[PDB]
Amino acid sequence: QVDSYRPKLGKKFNEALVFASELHAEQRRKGTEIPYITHLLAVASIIGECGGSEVEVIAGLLHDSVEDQGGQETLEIIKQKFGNEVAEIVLECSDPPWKERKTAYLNHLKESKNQSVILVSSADKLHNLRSIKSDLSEIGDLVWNRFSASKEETIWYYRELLKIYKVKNAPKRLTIEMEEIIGFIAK
Amino acid sequence: QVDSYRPKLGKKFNEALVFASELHAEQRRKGTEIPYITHLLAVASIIGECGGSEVEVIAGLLHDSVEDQGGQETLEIIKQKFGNEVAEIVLECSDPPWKERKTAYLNHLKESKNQSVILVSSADKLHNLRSIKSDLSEIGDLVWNRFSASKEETIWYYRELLKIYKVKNAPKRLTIEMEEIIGFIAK
Ligand SMILES: [Mn+2]
Ligand SMILES: [Mn+2]
Repeated sequence: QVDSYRPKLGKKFNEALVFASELHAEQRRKGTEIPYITHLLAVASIIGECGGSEVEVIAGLLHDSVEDQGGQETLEIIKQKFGNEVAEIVLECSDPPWKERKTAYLNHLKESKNQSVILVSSADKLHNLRSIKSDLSEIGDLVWNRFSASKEETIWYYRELLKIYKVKNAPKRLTIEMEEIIGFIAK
Repeated sequence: QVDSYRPKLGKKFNEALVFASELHAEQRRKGTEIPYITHLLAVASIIGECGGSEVEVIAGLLHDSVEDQGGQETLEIIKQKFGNEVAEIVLECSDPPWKERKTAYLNHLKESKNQSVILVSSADKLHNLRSIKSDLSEIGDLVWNRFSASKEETIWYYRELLKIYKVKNAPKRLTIEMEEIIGFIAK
C-alpha cells in the first residue's frame, strides 16, 4: 500500500472515489437495477483518458452529486474535501417549459469560461450516449420508455450539445464518437 | 457519509477502488501518459452495467493486479482484503511461441467453469477495443506502434476471443459491440 511519489491521480482522487460511491450508493441508473456509481466511474475514466487533471477527474466523479445527492449542502462538503475548483466545475455543470430550459443550459455551456466544464460535460454525454446504444442492443425501442422527453427531442438535444462541444474545442476523441453514436441511435 | 443498508456495491467495493488505484498509481496505459486506473474503472463500470455482482465488479478492478503489480504476493493480499472468490477470478483471468501462448489462453477461457471469468474477461477486452478505436481517431495507424504483435495478429486474437465469449454466453450487450468495433478497426 505504498503511496507513490506525486502520482497524477492520488490521495484526493482516491478519497473522491469513495465519496462518490458512498453518496450515490442507493441511486440506480434510471429504469434499471444498475448502481449509479457505474456512470460516475465511466465518466471519470473518459476524462482521464483525455488527459484530464486530477481536479477534472474528481469533478467527473462528482458531476451529478449536487443535482442528485443533496444540493448546496453537498456542494459545501465537496469544497471541504476537494476544494473550490472542483466545486466550481460541479456547480457550473449542474442545471419553465422544457425546450426553454434546454436552450438555457445549452447557452450556459456555450458561454462558459471554464474548459474543465466542457471536458466533464462532454464525457458525461458520451457515456450517456454509449449507454443508450448498448441498451438499444438489448431491449430495442423499450429504451425510450425511460426518458422524460421524446426520441426526437432527445436526438435534437444531443445534436445541439455536440455542436457546442465542437465550438468549445472539446476533445475530438469524444466528439468523433458522439457524432457516430447520434447517427446510429437516430436510425 | 451515511452507509446505506445492504447496497449492491458497498464497503468492500469502495476498499477495492482505493486498493486498485494505490496499487496501479504509477502504471500508465502502454505508450501513453494516461493513468492505468482509467482502464480498471472502465472495466468495473462495464461489469456493473451487465448486472455484475460485487465480487465480479471487484474482480474487474483487480483483474490486472497479479500480472502487473506483484504476482503471488499481491494475490495473497487480494485474498486477505476481498476473499478467495475474488482472488480465484483474478487468478483464472491471469495468463513459448507467441501464437501457442495465445492459443493456450483461448483454450483456457473456453474450458473455464467460472462464468464470472467470462464476464470480467469480456469487459476487459471491450474496453481495450474501445480504446483502440478512440486512439485511431486521434493518431491513426500510429496506434499500432504500441503493440507487441502485428495488426493482423491482434485482429485474429480479438476475433477468436469474440467467438469464445459467444459460446460461453457472455452478455450480448458486450459481444454485439465487440463485433462492431473489430470490423471497424479491421478497416
Ligand atoms: Mn451524468
Ligand atoms: Mn485489462
